Amino acid sequence: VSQEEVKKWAESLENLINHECGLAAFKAFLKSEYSEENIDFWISCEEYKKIKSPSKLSPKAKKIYNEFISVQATKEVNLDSCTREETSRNMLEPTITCFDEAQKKIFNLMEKDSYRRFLKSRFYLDLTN
Repeated sequence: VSQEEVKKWAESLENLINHECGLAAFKAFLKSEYSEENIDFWISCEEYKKIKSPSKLSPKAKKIYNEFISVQATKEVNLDSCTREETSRNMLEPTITCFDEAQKKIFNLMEKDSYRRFLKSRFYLDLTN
């Protein structure tokens, strides 16, 4: 990783997740905190963010909601107690902003802890000696 990209990681979460090595390092970092379900959820959210037809969001929303947001889901995603209800409420009116609120929490979740850890992580320090 060039010194130019690591500095960007300190300027915005998107740079860290938008870099080929940041993704690999970020995905590996999630494994350290076992938060890899978040990137899988992010990938599902991206597909959700690309579908602009509210008639197609319902089908996948229930599958994603039932899989990642079901309280009995084996790999529940770490989110606040109110965000999960919001996705369930989107069932009545599925919109493109239904998973945006959850995606925002994933960004804030890793940005609040992963970023601070990334700057102090051994991989980052190795890249930033």
